[PDB]
Amino acid sequence: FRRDHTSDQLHAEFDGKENEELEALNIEVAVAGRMMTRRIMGKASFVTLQDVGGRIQLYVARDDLPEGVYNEQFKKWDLGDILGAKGKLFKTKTGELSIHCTELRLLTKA
Repeated sequence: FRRDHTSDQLHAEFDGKENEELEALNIEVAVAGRMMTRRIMGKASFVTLQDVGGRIQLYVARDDLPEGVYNEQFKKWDLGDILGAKGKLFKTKTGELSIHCTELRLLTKA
């Protein structure tokens, strides 16, 4: 659980599997850091987050647990501080590596 978190092991694993499966094992990753892109349409949006500057994309969604401290919240992140977060790893094109932004511990760095 670290930063657009760990997965050396699932790319080795996740990569191939069926949904059910993808899940069965599922890791909800993210963490910290910061970024710059939003992909809004009012509610549940898609964002692109990283750290130092080499991002991955997330899926800020208010579909099941219809949270906020969202994409906007994301819009809001600054510095001094930083994010702590988790989204699920899920199907971008096949069923791997994109984040599905759901629970964030987004404030501090420190």
